[PDB]
Amino acid sequence: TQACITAASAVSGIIADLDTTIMFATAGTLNREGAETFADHREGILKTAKVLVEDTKVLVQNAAGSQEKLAQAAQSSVATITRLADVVKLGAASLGAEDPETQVVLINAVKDVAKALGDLISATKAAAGKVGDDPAVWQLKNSAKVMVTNVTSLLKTVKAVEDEATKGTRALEATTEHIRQELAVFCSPEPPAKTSTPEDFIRMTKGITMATAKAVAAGNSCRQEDVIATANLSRRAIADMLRACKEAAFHPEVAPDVRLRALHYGRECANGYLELLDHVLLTLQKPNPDLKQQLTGHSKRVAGSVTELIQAAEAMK
Repeated sequence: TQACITAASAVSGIIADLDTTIMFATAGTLNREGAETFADHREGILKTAKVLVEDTKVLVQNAAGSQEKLAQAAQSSVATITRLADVVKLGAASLGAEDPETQVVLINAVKDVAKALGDLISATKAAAGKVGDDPAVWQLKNSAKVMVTNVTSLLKTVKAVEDEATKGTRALEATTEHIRQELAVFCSPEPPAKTSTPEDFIRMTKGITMATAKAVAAGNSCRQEDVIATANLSRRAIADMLRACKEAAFHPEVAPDVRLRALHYGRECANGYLELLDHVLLTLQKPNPDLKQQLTGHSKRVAGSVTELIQAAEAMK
């Protein structure tokens, strides 16, 4: 009973503290710390949320029994919700001040958990030493279920957040695999489907310059939608370059040395591009000025291959 009253005051303070964070986020002022992303926080949030499910069962189990044991269950649960509140706050800030709507969704979800705990501890108080039949025992069982509805709703929100935060990343990863398959085909001993002209090869090679620019921009913006657009453009641009390269190089009128050079630098170009994309993926995970600046170097290395490719093309005609 005493622990329940002290627990209600503590939960009230926790909720009030989450309201403070909501206000920061609402004003567009809840900034990310350094180059943290949600990924830095998600594990601690999920782990702590699950301990809270154990704490729910313990509350229910201990309402009948010792005053001391009920007291212990209340105290334990409040420690857990305190931590959950604090880690969700830090996770919401990691989404960045440019995403205030999602920040507020996340904080509100844990605020809802806090309130449901307040109710649950209140129901355990109401049921303190009541017997099976008592309406208070029913009400405790019902409160504990609503508690878990709120906790699992938080966990579902956390999944939606992380899925939204990685939609481009996962698209970009799929693209690096598509490029690898394209390059394996390019390097294979089978001939191309047809021959093509040095001019077609040059135009497709020039497409790389554009796709490279797009990737560099996405790595600097860290906008998951730009990463998606980068994924799509990159897949097409590299596929097109490798196709035209091999089709142009295998044309009967091309000397074996000029072919050798074109094939060699087509691979060089694809690999340089994959290294740029791999850096974009690294940058997305720690989006600081440093990693973002390194995108330029990768782009130059790709550009160097583009130059070779274009000169190889010129030598074909």
